[PDB]
Amino acid sequence: FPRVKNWEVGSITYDTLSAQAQQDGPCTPRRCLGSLVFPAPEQLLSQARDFINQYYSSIKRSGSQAHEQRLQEVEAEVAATGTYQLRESELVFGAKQAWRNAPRCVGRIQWGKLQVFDARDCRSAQEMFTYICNHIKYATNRGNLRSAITVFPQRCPGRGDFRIWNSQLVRYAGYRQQDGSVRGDPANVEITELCIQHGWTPGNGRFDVLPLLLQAPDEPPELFLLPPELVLEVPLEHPTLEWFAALGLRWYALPAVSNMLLEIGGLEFPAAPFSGWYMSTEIGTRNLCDPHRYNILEDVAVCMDLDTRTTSSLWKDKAAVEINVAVLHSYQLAKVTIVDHHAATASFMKHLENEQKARGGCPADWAWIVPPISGSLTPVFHQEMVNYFLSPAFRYQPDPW
Amino acid sequence: KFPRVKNWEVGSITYDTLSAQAQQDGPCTPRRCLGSLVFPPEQLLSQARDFINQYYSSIKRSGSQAHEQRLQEVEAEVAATGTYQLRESELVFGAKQAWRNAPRCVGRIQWGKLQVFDARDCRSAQEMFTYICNHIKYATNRGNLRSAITVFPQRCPGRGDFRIWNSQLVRYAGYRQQDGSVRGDPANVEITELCIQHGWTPGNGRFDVLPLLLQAPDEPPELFLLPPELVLEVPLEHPTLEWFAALGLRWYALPAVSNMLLEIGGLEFPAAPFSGWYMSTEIGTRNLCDPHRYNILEDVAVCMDLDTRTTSSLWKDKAAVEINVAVLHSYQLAKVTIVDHHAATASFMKHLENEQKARGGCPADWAWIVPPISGSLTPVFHQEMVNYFLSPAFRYQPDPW
Ligand code: HEM
Ligand code: HEM
Ligand SMILES: Cc1cc(N)nc(CCc2cc(CCN3CCN(C)CC3)cc(F)c2F)c1
Ligand SMILES: Cc1cc(N)nc(CCc2cc(CCN3CCN(C)CC3)cc(F)c2F)c1
Ligand SMILES: C[C@H](O)[C@H](O)[C@H]1CNc2nc(N)[nH]c(=O)c2N1
Ligand SMILES: C[C@H](O)[C@H](O)[C@H]1CNc2nc(N)[nH]c(=O)c2N1
Ligand SMILES: [Cl-]
Ligand SMILES: [Cl-]
Ligand SMILES: [Gd]
Ligand SMILES: [Gd]
Ligand SMILES: [Gd]
Ligand SMILES: [Zn+2]
Repeated sequence: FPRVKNWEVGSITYDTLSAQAQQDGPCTPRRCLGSLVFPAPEQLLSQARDFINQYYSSIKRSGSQAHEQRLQEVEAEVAATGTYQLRESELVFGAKQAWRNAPRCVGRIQWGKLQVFDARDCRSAQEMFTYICNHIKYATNRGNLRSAITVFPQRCPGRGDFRIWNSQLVRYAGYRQQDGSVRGDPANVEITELCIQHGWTPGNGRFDVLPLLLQAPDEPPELFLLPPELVLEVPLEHPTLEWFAALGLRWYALPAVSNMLLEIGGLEFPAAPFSGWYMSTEIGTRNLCDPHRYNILEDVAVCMDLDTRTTSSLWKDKAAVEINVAVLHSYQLAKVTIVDHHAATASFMKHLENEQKARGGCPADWAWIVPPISGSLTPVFHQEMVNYFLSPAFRYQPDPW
Repeated sequence: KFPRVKNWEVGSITYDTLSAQAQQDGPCTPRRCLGSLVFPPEQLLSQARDFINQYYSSIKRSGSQAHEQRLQEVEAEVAATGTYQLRESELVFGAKQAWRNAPRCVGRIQWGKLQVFDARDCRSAQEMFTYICNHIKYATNRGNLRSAITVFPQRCPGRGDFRIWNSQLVRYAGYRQQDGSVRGDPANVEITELCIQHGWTPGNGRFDVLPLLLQAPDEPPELFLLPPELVLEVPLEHPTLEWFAALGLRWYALPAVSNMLLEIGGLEFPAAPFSGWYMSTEIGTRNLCDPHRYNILEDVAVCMDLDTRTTSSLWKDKAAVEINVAVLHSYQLAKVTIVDHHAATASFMKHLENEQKARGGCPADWAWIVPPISGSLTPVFHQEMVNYFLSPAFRYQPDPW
């Protein structure tokens, strides 16, 4: 059992939950690959069996009538159909567990508070679209954001997958330019080109909300424009730098990841978008300051009259902090839920403590948990962490194109 | 079997073929990543052989007369004595390689430029102190710092170790109070109480340079007052925050680590202090702003009239950046070599590309390479890295008590 130390406080725990880590990560005793971004009925049975065990442990019914009955039910379903179906309460529990198990999520103190929309009866991309609109509407909640997941039909033999081709429900277009540059968000050039290829009439702004490309089983993806009133946005301004507003910067309220695969008991839901609310660094540091994203850092620094010709002025660090301030101020001014990196890491520390008492540990990816600015100012920097894969889980999956 | 390594900023891909040589198993398994953890007879011949091979291949003299002949000499030396002595050029080579192989060192672009003082003819702490003093003065060089290592005699059975008890050659004292809390550096309370135990009279200050505890083999440690004119310190002032000087903050010029064991070709050097120059975040972010270190962050923010009542003002971030500005400014004004985290990480990327061409990869500990402020503002943040143990190496070792 790995000993885990907190270096700010000196406290020591042992991550006993790691001994249950099912699927294998990328590291070996020879070499650590922790920094990498991307790391048969009987086996379906044993995964299902383990998850059912988890579920019945959660409802304090381990080794009971209902429990063995369910185990029995699932085996007979797998023998008769090659798969099985989650009860609604198992689906809700499985989606919360997937979030709880997600090692790169710093927002996991909230894991128990997740609204699960069961769209497993979804019949078409049109119906998929309506479920998504209602997810966006519920989660956004006029800026008082609520965490939600909508679970579309599971992967099953004989039919294709439901897929949302967009990486998030709300994403800004990235248009390749006349001089090789990108207008808008360079992370989204690929999905943008797919949208245009699929009949979308592009804009040419920097913050053009993308249409959804929604794929029903064994179907070409179908284009759907999001009702503009469903997409809550936040114009960005800085509390004391009034020129900042003339940047014309915006971000959207709702972070809704739509390209990940939800795995529960060996069942796979390739389409199960989930949303919570932003941590400000995601927007202010990564989305706005990454050189390969909007890349506003130097322009903000020039505007702040910082000395950008020497690194030792820390012009980057100063301009980045003010961009993060602008994000936090703007979302608070718009009354859109947002959490700064200090509050978020502070709640994650309570999560680790809750999880140590609850499960004997907590799978966490230090490199993703530590925020991208002010790392060692947050308490997670000084927390050793054990990274491992537990199921139920959100998994990456290939792009359907 | 050759890890794909991606840079997520430019999109470039390398394969770390050097990882295949990893000797000492690290702490990670396919089951769980422990990458964020701080602290994870004739077998001497197999390491010696490989090291002698490294030396001669590095000088294009593999499979040659001197190579074959040196192989016999070490073979014969171990045969008669059970160990061997490094040739001067080999010791130089091994020290440079151990630095080059240090995965947590961001300044390895400098690995080729290292002054190696050979102290293998040493005995008694008085000789150690002279060697240490020659090192400090050469390394300090009136602020024009020069990388240097002093290699005291190797370990051999029966004979007690040469050990410097201090973690660094320059450390500030840490004093408990009528309330248990620490005056000075809480990182050195242990060695502060040990020096005090060995007949040192404590000061009253927050920046008392500790005395050295030098351990001759099988002899008890011996206190030594460092000559005050040999300990170059930098008073901390801020370029535009006039009141910063009045905080009385100081840091010393020379980061000289004196607790790590140098391993070269199977030989172990428990006393081998190495020094270079500071990266500004080491002082300004970790030493001054860690909560378990000088913990000055709030004091500076109060002086800046920042809103410490809400985390989302990012007062912590703003205060930290100005402390880092004051470190860089103060060292540059004192004309003491220092490097900001942008310059250091940029050079490290250059180092990675060099090592890719030279050796097919580079052991790098992502969590230690990425600086503790403005992580994603540096290129190393977006660079995937592979971490593994190569020899020769700097290794941690137990405290000699
Ligand atoms: C409610 C507030 C939430 C906060 C503050 C939050 C915070 C974060 C942050 C900052 C990341 C880093 C991702 C990146 O840098 O791209 C992340 C990742 C992640 N979050 Fe959370 N999140 C929240 C809600 C949720 C919800 C509701 C779910 C699932 C139901 C979830 C599941 C995940 C997963 C799977 C990742 C992994 C990212 C990846 O591997 O690409 N999060 N979260
Ligand atoms: C010349 C300028 C140098 C710079 C700018 C530099 C920078 C750094 C930094 C920032 C760290 C992080 C460690 C921490 O935060 O505690 C580090 C670690 C390290 N450095 Fe360098 N360093 C330099 C010279 C050297 C030299 C000359 C050697 C050996 C001959 C060396 C060997 C190491 C080792 C072994 C570590 C690992 C520290 C540990 O594991 O605790 N460095 N360096
Ligand atoms: C629900 C939620 C809350 C919140 N606060 N933020 C987010 C966005 C972060 C996020 C991003 C992703 C995409 C990951 N990238 C990695 C780099 N690769 C090149 C492209 C894909 C997946 C998430 F699962 C995820 F959560 C989501
Ligand atoms: C040569 C050089 C250049 C430079 N820029 N910085 C340094 C200091 C970094 C450094 C720090 C350490 C100690 C790290 N932890 C160990 C546990 N302890 C409780 C807290 C501090 C060991 C090094 F071997 C080492 F190198 C050295
Ligand atoms: C190479 C490195 O793994 C990559 O830049 C990671 C580092 N940590 C991260 N952490 C978060 N939260 N999000 C990210 O996208 C990344 N990117
Ligand atoms: C727990 C975590 O690994 C620990 O705080 C590490 C993180 N990264 C670090 N990086 C450097 N350069 N120095 C450190 O002391 C640490 N501490
Ligand atoms: Cl995002
Ligand atoms: Cl230090
Ligand atoms: Gd203003
Ligand atoms: Gd402009
Ligand atoms: Gd004042
Ligand atoms: Zn690992």
